[PDB]
Amino acid sequence: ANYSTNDFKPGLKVMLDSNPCSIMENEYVKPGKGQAFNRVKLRNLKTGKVLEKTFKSGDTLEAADIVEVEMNYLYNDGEMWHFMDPESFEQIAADKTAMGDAAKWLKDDSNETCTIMLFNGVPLNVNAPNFVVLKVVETDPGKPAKLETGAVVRVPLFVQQEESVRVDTRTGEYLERA
Ligand SMILES: [Cl-]
Repeated sequence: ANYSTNDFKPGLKVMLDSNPCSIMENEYVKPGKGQAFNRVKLRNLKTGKVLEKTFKSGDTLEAADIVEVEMNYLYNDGEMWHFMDPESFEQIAADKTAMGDAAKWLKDDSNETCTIMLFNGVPLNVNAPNFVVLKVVETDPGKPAKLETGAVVRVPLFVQQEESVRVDTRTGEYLERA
């Protein structure tokens, strides 16, 4: 940190063209003859895009200050989502962009444990738990259903308002009755 091609490993957090990246794939190439080099697959952490780059040995990459933390959700005010560390009791706030898709899965007062990716101490991405239990607020007698967070999902015809369902947040899909 600085890192050289020798350091490259899967999941390594590096800066590339002024963007924090995570190394997905690293492959060693020993040419005959000549300097060995690395072909690396990188995920851009701000964009989610995947990059393919070749690094000659002797190439250098600055480390990116990327850390992932588990934190409990407290509340949001429509613009900032607030989390507390259950051991440290330090608080951090994430904005709408950092929350992304996770905001629609977090119930008021749920206290869900979330995974927060921090870039230079600032939340960059947030992930909700894989599965959450949310109440159906709007649905008529599958069929569309509006959950209490405003998220919309398809539920079986038998589900009724004020009933609760378990949802897979990765796919945004109903899983089962709650
Ligand atoms: Cl369904």
